Amino acid sequence: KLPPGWEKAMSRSSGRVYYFNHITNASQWERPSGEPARVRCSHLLVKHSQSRRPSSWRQEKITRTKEEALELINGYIQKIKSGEEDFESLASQFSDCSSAKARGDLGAFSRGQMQKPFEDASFALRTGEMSGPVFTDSGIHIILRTE
Ligand SMILES: OCc1cccc2c1OCCO2
Repeated sequence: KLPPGWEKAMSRSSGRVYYFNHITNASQWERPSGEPARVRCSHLLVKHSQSRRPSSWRQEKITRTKEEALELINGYIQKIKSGEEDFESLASQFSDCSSAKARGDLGAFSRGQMQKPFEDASFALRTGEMSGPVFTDSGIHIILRTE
């Protein structure tokens, strides 16, 4: 019926149907639209105390909990979706990945090079699409597929 990994859901607060993708954790009101050797993605990483390496250019010792990291991620997604902030701007300022210096761009990559949840979300995103919170051993990601 729907592209890879989409399902119908129902808003608890409005009662209006929406669509959820269980690979990217994206959610939207519209019915989803419509695989390549490679995709190009940017990301914004929020690390937490259980991250593989709980350290970053922003903080020598990352101590926030994983729940706290998810709330930060959720807040960034809200401002990106409202257009109050750009993905690139928030990634430059707040991504715990040193790709913050490149507005979060990771360049292009094939299957097998990234952590599997990141890879699966990246390849399930349509070009221009953004993920919801994506969990890996690094932390929690917002992923933007640029190519
Ligand atoms: O293009 C990606 C990139 C750009 C700049 C810095 C980076 C980085 O990847 C992770 C390591 O730090």
